[PDB]
Amino acid sequence: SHMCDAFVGTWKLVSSENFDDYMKEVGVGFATRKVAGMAKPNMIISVNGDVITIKSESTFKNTEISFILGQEFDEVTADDRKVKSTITLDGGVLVHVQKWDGKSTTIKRKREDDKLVVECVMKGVTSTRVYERA
Ligand SMILES: O=C(O)CCn1nnc(-c2cc(Cl)cc(Cl)c2)n1
Repeated sequence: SHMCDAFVGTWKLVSSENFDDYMKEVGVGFATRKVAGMAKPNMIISVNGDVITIKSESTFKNTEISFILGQEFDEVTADDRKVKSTITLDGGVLVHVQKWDGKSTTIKRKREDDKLVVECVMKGVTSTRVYERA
């Protein structure tokens, strides 16, 4: 109850740093990187009971995940990886781990001031994506 209150809402991407390099490290191909990197998605976060839903709506590829914290699920990513995901809350940060093909990437979502800051890590490469309220 009230676990993700400050995440709930509709958010719009306003800045990105190092996302191309993050995608390269993940293994995303050229054409997907170029088109995906243009997108300015809206991220829509909602909670109903124990179920959290995160939607991403963009000109590249709409996605939607629903999950319970700590409970692994199947996810098809925007770049079409078939991953096994687990999302937990760690000290007020949503921590999303994706596993596929013996690889792993972690996406952290945090509230900072009036922004939602998304940090994506693959090995030594980090990308920071900043969202504001839509
Ligand atoms: O939500 C955000 O801004 C960042 C979290 N995030 N959402 N989508 C992706 C993504 C998309 C593509 Cl096409 C490739 C790869 Cl490796 C990751 N990462």
